[PDB]
Amino acid sequence: STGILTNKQAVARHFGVKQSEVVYFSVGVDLGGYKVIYDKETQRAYSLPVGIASGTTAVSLSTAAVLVHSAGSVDLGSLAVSREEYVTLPGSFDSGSTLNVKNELLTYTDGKYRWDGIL
Amino acid sequence: GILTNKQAVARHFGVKQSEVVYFSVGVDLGGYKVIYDKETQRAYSLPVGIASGTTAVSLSTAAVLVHSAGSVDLGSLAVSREEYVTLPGSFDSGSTLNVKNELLTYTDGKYRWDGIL
Repeated sequence: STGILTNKQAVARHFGVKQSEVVYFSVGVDLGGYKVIYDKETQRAYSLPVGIASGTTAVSLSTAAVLVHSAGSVDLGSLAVSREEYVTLPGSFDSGSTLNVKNELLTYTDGKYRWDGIL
Repeated sequence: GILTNKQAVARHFGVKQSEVVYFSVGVDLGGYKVIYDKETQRAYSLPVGIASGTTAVSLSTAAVLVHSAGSVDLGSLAVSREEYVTLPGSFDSGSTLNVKNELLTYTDGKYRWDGIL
């Protein structure tokens, strides 16, 4: 919609890429040429690995941000970590929380932490 | 207007568009993760655990939020979460700091003011 276009614009400004380089995830969508992917259900965006060929289509995107496509698979959470693209969850260790992605950080009194174990 | 702004703000904090609320007197703060001040055009993560039915009373230029249950300095909360705004200019240009999460750039790095605002 128009809301989809303005959201691509907000996502793009956040990552510093072009509006057109943002793609919403949907089963079967062509992923080639895109730089960032947006999960409309979780409302989280992730940078995409460079090199996805045109013709490569999306298959599934888990809540742990694991993306399966026609040519293979990629953990977008891990990739985001390597790129220091993080989401700082609301609350803290004291308030408790639930982590679902590798790029989520929980704040403790001495700084932030990411979970490297089972999600 | 508001809807596209909630989008921009939500994508900045990594929350859902429906988890962003605008400040206004009386607004219900339950379940929201980020509050937006339309006057100063600044956004702040809200502390967790604000009971449903808790309504906003006032929001100062220093980002001190007063509500039904009590009050919270969103500036300090923002600092605890490393969520800052880097003001335009520098110590050379001079500036005015209004919130605890505002940074002023100097020749050797950035600084936040921990005194009277």
